[PDB]
Amino acid sequence: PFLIGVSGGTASGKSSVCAKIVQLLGQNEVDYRQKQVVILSQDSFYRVLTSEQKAKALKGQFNFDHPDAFDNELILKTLKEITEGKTVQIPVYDFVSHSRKEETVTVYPADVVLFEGILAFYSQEVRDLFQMKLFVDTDADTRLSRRVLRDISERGRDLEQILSQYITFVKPAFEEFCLPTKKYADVIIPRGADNLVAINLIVQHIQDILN
Amino acid sequence: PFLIGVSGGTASGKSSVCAKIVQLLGQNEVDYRQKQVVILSQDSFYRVLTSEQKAKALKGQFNFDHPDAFDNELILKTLKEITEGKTVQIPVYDFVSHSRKEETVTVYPADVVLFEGILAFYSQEVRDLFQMKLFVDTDADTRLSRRVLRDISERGRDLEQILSQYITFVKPAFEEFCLPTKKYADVIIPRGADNLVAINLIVQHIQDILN
Amino acid sequence: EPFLIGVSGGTASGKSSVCAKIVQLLGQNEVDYRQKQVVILSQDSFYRVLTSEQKAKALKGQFNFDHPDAFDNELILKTLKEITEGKTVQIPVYDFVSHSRKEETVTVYPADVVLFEGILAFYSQEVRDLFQMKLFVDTDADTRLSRRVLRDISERGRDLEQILSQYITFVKPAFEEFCLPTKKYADVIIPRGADNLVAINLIVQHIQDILNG
Amino acid sequence: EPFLIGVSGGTASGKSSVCAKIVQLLGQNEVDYRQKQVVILSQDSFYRVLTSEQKAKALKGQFNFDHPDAFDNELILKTLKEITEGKTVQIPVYDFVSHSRKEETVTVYPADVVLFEGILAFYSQEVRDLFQMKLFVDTDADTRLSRRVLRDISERGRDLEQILSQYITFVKPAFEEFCLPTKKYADVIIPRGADNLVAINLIVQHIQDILNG
Ligand SMILES: Nc1ncnc2c1ncn2[C@@H]1O[C@H](COP(=O)(O)OP(=O)(O)O)[C@@H](O)[C@H]1O
Ligand SMILES: Nc1ncnc2c1ncn2[C@@H]1O[C@H](COP(=O)(O)OP(=O)(O)O)[C@@H](O)[C@H]1O
Ligand SMILES: Nc1ncnc2c1ncn2[C@@H]1O[C@H](COP(=O)(O)OP(=O)(O)O)[C@@H](O)[C@H]1O
Ligand SMILES: Nc1ncnc2c1ncn2[C@@H]1O[C@H](COP(=O)(O)OP(=O)(O)O)[C@@H](O)[C@H]1O
Ligand SMILES: Nc1ccn([C@@H]2O[C@H](COP(=O)(O)O)[C@@H](O)[C@H]2O)c(=O)n1
Ligand SMILES: Nc1ccn([C@@H]2O[C@H](COP(=O)(O)O)[C@@H](O)[C@H]2O)c(=O)n1
Ligand SMILES: Nc1ccn([C@@H]2O[C@H](COP(=O)(O)O)[C@@H](O)[C@H]2O)c(=O)n1
Ligand SMILES: Nc1ccn([C@@H]2O[C@H](COP(=O)(O)O)[C@@H](O)[C@H]2O)c(=O)n1
Ligand SMILES: [Mg+2]
Ligand SMILES: [Mg+2]
Ligand SMILES: [Mg+2]
Ligand SMILES: [Mg+2]
Repeated sequence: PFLIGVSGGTASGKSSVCAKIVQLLGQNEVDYRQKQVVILSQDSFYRVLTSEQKAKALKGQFNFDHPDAFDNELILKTLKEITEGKTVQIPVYDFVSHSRKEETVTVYPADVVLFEGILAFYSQEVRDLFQMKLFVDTDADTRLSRRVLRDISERGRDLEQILSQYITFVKPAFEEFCLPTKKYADVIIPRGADNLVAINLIVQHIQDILN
Repeated sequence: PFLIGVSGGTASGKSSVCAKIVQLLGQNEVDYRQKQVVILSQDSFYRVLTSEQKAKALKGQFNFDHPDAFDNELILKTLKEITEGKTVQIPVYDFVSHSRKEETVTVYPADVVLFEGILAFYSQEVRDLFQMKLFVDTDADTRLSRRVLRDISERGRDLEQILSQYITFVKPAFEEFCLPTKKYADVIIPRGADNLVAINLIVQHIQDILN
Repeated sequence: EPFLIGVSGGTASGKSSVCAKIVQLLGQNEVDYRQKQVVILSQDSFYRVLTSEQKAKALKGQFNFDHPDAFDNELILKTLKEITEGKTVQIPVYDFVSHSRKEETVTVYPADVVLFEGILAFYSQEVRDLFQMKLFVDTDADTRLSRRVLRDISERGRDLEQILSQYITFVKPAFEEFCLPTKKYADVIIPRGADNLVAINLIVQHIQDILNG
Repeated sequence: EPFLIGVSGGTASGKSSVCAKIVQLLGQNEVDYRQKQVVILSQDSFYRVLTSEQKAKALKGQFNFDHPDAFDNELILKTLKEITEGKTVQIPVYDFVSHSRKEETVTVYPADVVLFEGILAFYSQEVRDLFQMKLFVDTDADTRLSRRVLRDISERGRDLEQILSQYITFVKPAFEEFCLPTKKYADVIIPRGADNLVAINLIVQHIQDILNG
C-alpha cells in the first residue's frame, strides 16, 4: 500500500484537500469495499479522556494539541497493519462531546492511503511509513478564521471558548510541535483545497499508481 | 513638541499601549487643558465616505485598510500645526456608522504627542515628523482574535462580516502596506499593553522629557 | 499548445538545478535538438545590454541585476508568446563573467513542455498567466547566500567582498521587495531544492504523462 | 541589588556592539575598574574547555559551539547569582583564535547595572528570571552571515569555506532550534543593531536614570 502523509496546522485545509483528491479520483462513486484510495484521520486516534480531563475540555482548558493527546501507539500499530495489507477497525471521534463512539470503522486494504493530521509527522516511526509527505501551508490568521466558523457550525463550540482555547493551547502547540515538522514534507501545498493545480498534481500521481 | 509615532497591525495593541503610557504618567488625573501628553489616533482622519462607499462598508466590502482610506493631507497639515505649537481641532470618527460626527476635539499644545495608527509610518513626510517610532508587533492570529471580540462589542459588527472583511481587505492590506513600514521603527514592542517592561521604558523616557 | 511551467525562487535556491534534473530524468539530453519535447528557458538569458558606465559599476558589484528593470521584460513576454504559438524562437546567451550578452544564440524549436525559470519569473502578471503550473523553490536566504558565495567565486570569477556587498545592497532588498511578494502565486512550493528527489520525480511523472497524451 | 539586563540575538546580530556603545555612552570606559557602575558580561567567556579531539574538530569547523551544551551553564548561573548578591566575581577570558580559555582573567567588582549578552542568554529559565529587562537584537540571518564571514576572516583567523560549513552545519540549525524560540521572552526588540542610535540612547537614558536613583 502506498501511504501518503498529510499535515499542516489546524484548519489549514488538510481534510478538504484529501476529500477533494478522492473526489476527483472518482472514489466517491465506488462501493465502500471497492475503494482504491481511503482517507484516515489522526483525530480518530485521540485518547479517551479521564473525568478530570473531560471536565477541562468542556471549559476549553484541555490541551488537545499536545502530542500526548493522541494515542501514538495505536496510530503506529494501525498503520503498520495497514502496510501489511490487513483489514483494521479504527475509532470514531466525536468533537461535540470530546469522546469516542462505541462504533468503529472498518478499513479494508486499499492501494493508496491518505493519513492526515496536525501532527502526522511528529513521530519518526510513523513518518518513515509514508512514501510521500505533503504539508498544507496556510497563514495562521486565515486558519483561525476558518476554525472559528467550522468549530461553531460543526463541533458545537462557542466563539469565546474557541478563541480562548486557540490562544491558550492551539497556537503555542502549533509553533512548538507542528510547525517544526514542516521540514519533513516533500511538497508544500499553499492555501488548501482551492489550490487546484496542486491537487490535480497529486491526483494524477495517485492515478498513475492505481494503474 | 516631541512627537512619537506608533504603528502596528490591526488590534496589535497600539491604542492600549498609548493609553497605558499616559495612564502610568498620571495624565488621567490632570485637567484636559493641563495634559502634558496627548494621544492622537489616525482613525480620526478616515475620509468621509460617499454614498456608494458607505453602502459597501455596511456590507463589509469597502477597503478601510488602504492608504487612500485616510485623509493623508489633513493628517500632515494637522501634525505640522501641532509641531508649530498651535491649537487644532480634529475629527471624531464613529466605527459603528462608518462616519464622522459633527463634533470635533480640541487638541491643545502638549509637550509630548503620541500619534498611533496602522499606517502611521506609510507617508514619508509624516514619518519625518516623528522623533521616535515604535512598532507594536503581535502575531496575526492573535490580532484577529482580539479584533473579533473588540469589533463585536465596540464597533457593532457581526462575526461573519468581520471575518469576511478581514480576509478580503485587512490581511492583504497589512502585508502590502503596513508590514513594510515596520523597518522604519526605532524600537519594536511585542505583544502590546501587557508588556510592562517595554511600556515602563517609554514612560520613563517621556517623563525624562517632561522634566 | 505547449504546456508552460513557471519556476521561481531566490538566487541560488536550486531553481536551475531542479529544472536541469527534471529534463535529464525525462531523457531529453539524448533527444535531437530539433526533436526536444521539454526545454528550459532561463530568465537570465534576457538580461539587458549594459552601457559603458553600467558595466564599469557591475565590475565593482555596484549595479542592480536584481531589479525588474535589469531584464528585457518585453523580449521575455514576446518570446514566451511566440513559444505558446508553436513558433521556433531565438534565445540570447548571457555571460555572467563579462556581464554581457554573447554573440552565439540558442534556437528553441517547438516543444510540448517548457520550463521557464528565473528569480523574477512571477513578477509580471502577463507572464504569470502564460504558465499553466507555477513552482517556487523555497530555500532559506542564509543558505542561499552561502551557496551563492561559493558559486560566484568558483564559477563567475567574483571576489568574496564584492559578492557580499552586492548581496546586501541589491540582491537581498530586491528579493524581499519584488520576489517574495510573488511567492503567493505559486501552486506548489518545493523545499531542499535539487536534493528533493520526491518532488522532482513528481514533476517528472506529471510531465511524462502530459507527453504521453 | 544590581539591575541585570539580558541581551540576546543571533551570531553577529550586533549584541556586543550595542552593549559596548551603551557602556561607552554612559562614560564607563573612563571610570576606575573598581568603580565601574555598569559592566558587560559575555556568555562566550563561559565556553567550555575543549578536549584534544574536540579542539581538533574545532580547528576544522566541525565542533558545535552553538548548542547549549557548549557553554558552562552552571558557571554562568553561579556567577550571575553571585553578582546579584553584590559579590566580586572572577570571569574567564575566551580566545576565539585558539578555541581556548586564556589564563588571564577579568575581575568584576560590585556594579549597579550589569549587561549580560550572548547567543543563548535567554535559553535557561533560571538565568532569564535573573534579568529585570530583556532585549533582543534582531538582525536578518543573511545579513548576520555576511557580517560573520567578514569578522571571522579578519578577526578570528578562519577560512571562508570552513566558516560557511560551520554555519550551515551548526550555527544556523542551533539558532533556529535554541535561540529563535527564546525571542518571545524579550521585552524589547532592537533592529539595525549598533546603528540604531534611537534605541541605544533610550537604553542609555534608562540606565542613567537607574544610576541617579
Ligand atoms: N479555500 C477555502 N476557502 C474558504 N474556506 C475554506 C477553504 N479551504 C478550507 N476552508 C474551510 O476551512 C475549514 C477547515 O478546513 P479543513 O479542510 O477541515 O482543514 P484541516 O483538515 O486542516 O483542519 C472548513 O470549515 C473548510 O470548509
Ligand atoms: N494582552 C492582551 N490580552 C488580551 N486582550 C488584549 C491584550 N492587549 C490588547 N487586547 C485587546 O485587543 C483589542 C485591540 O487592542 P488595541 O489596543 O485597540 O489595538 P490597536 O490599537 O492596535 O487596534 C482590544 O479589545 C484590547 O482589549
Ligand atoms: N544540496 C545542495 N547542497 C549544496 N550546494 C548546492 C545544493 N544544491 C545546489 N547547490 C549549489 O547551489 C548553487 C546554485 O544552485 P542553482 O541550482 O543554480 O540554483 P538557482 O537556479 O536558484 O540559482 C550551485 O553552485 C550549486 O552547486
Ligand atoms: N551597521 C553595521 N554594518 C556592517 N557591519 C556591522 C555593522 N554593525 C556591526 N557590524 C559588524 O558585525 C560584526 C558583529 O557585530 P557584533 O556587534 O559583535 O555582534 P554580536 O555581538 O551579535 O556577534 C562585527 O565584525 C562588526 O564590525
Ligand atoms: N475534543 C477535541 C479534539 C480536538 N480538538 C482540536 O482539533 C484540532 C485538530 O483538528 P483539525 O486538524 O481538524 O483542525 C486541534 O487543533 C484540537 O484543538 C478540539 O477542539 N476538541
Ligand atoms: N469604518 C471603519 C473604519 C476602519 N475599520 C478597520 O479599523 C482598523 C484600524 O483600526 P485599529 O488599529 O483600531 O484596528 C482597520 O484594519 C480597518 O479595517 C473598520 O472596520 N470600519
Ligand atoms: N551580470 C550579472 C547578472 C546577474 N547577476 C546575479 O545573478 C543572479 C541570478 O542568478 P541565479 O538565478 O543563477 O542565482 C541575481 O541575483 C543577479 O544578482 C550577477 O551577479 N551579475
Ligand atoms: N571557539 C569558538 C567558540 C565560538 N564560536 C562561534 O562564536 C559565536 C558566538 O559569537 P558572537 O556572539 O560574537 O557572534 C557562535 O555562533 C559560535 O559559532 C566559534 O566559531 N569558535
Ligand atoms: Mg480536519
Ligand atoms: Mg485602535
Ligand atoms: Mg539559470
Ligand atoms: Mg561578545
